[PDB]
Amino acid sequence: TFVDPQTVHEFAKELDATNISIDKVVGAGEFGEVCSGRLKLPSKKEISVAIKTLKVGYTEKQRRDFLGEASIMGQFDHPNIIRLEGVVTKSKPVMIVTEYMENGSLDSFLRKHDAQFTVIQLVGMLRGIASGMKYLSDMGYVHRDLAARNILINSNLVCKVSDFPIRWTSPEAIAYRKFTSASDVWSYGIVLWEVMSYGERPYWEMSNQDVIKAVDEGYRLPPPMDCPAALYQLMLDCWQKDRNNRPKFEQIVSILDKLIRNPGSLKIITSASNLLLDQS
Repeated sequence: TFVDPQTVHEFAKELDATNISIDKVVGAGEFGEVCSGRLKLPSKKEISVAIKTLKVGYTEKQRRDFLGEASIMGQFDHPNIIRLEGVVTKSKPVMIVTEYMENGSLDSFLRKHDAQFTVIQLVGMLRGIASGMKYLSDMGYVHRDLAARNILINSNLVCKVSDFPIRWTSPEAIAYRKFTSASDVWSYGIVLWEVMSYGERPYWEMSNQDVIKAVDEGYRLPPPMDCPAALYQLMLDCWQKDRNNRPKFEQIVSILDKLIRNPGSLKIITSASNLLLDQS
């Protein structure tokens, strides 16, 4: 079980800054700089890491919000959830040190590689995301921000949930803030569409009020080009109006595992921009 958060040290290792080196500055983040480098582990193994710093002259609120990420992330230990290596708090600048992901955010990665992956490669990405979400939901953590931009992808194309948004949010969560693991399943359906669309923006740049109204009226994102029927159906299932009729994450993982085991199933393409009205 996830526990809602002073204890950053309850779930985060305090790292010795001697063991951290910076190789590359990526740019600015919400609370300070973002960079990458190397971490020397207690066993003397050396790994690549992502590093974020808290800006000089931070407010106490900024410090709390910054470190709050680690207090959440550190509760999880799963191959499809970004790993927290630790924090530095006993010297400044304060740091959060996480798993290095060579290929960055999934949406931008896919946009650089439009139509260049096999369907089985895409399904493997999606299965990893679903597995991470099955663990988060098993822990009782509702992410609320599940989107391809918040998924990171490593050198071997393994996708991992990060970031601990009307277009990604379920209708009931928009309507009255009803956030549950089933609203995360809705978001997963949007991620599925993003992946099969190679990082197209969900609902493009439709007015937010129109995204809200169209979805409420039963309109859904259309099938991505050459989308397997099984995967478009899975999107529609994730986008059921009744949250109780959406699949659970365990079911999503099983569905994708079956498609991986029977790749011929992916050859059935949906029959075959604008939204489609979906009555069931």
